[PDB]
Amino acid sequence: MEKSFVITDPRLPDNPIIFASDGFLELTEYSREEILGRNGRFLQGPETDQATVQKIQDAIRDQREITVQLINYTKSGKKFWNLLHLQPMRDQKGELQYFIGVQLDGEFIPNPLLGL
Ligand SMILES: Cc1cc2nc3c(=O)[nH]c(=O)nc-3n(C[C@H](O)[C@H](O)[C@H](O)COP(=O)(O)O)c2cc1C
Ligand SMILES: [Cl-]
Ligand SMILES: [Co+2]
Ligand SMILES: [Mg+2]
Repeated sequence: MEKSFVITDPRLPDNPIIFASDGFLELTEYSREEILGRNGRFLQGPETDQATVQKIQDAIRDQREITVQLINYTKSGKKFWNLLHLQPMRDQKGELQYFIGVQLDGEFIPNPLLGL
């Protein structure tokens, strides 16, 4: 598929998605009109490890890059493992301007090892 990614605007409330790539539409099954303006957490669901979600929340707070592997769900409810790479984007003034999150679909690290 084409690269899956979204770009959020942390200068707006709760880091809304302001751009979603064609690859993200394909991976997630959502239309661009269903995605724009919401927070990336909408892909989570019952099996998502809340401890991983907290690591993401702390990375966003600290404006630090992180990679995690977590369960996400397509529009039709299909589970997928998401190796999610989040990167803060700063402008030439040193100010946070975006986050970008790149999704790679696959159980890259086996779940028995992820669990620790
Ligand atoms: C650019 C960007 C992309 C994100 N993409 C995803 C994603 O693909 N899947 C997901 O589960 N969370 C994704 N998130 C994480 C959530 O948006 C959120 O930061 C996380 O769930 C932690 O915050 P919370 O505890 O308030 O939900 C993304 C966040 C950012 C900033
Ligand atoms: Cl966020
Ligand atoms: Co591809
Ligand atoms: Mg939550």
